[PDB]
Amino acid sequence: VTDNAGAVKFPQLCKFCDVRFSTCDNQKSCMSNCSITSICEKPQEVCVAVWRKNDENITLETVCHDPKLPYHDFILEDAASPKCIMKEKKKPGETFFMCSCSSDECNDNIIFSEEYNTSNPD
Repeated sequence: VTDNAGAVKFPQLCKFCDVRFSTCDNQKSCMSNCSITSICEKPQEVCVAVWRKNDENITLETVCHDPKLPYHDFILEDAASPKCIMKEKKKPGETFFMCSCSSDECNDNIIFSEEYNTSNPD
């Protein structure tokens, strides 16, 4: 089975759970629990994911968006990356994590180590 409808006449596909609770605690390869695949409304739009711990609650929101528009008063530009490369973001009063990629199913698994901790730290 393939993830493409045919040659390449379809828009980008991605996970779209909207606001959902999550148990992603430490960084380094986390995971989302929704399994809902949705197609991006436009080819220019990418896959943006955000994990936020509010005191005693963790939540991950996932939705397609255009990398040319700012988000939360910030300019989005890590979407060109095929996989999550942005490493956590400091929100005043909150720990907001930034992450945007342009690959089909890219929000089901989040990457917070590039080489998946290949360094093998002790």
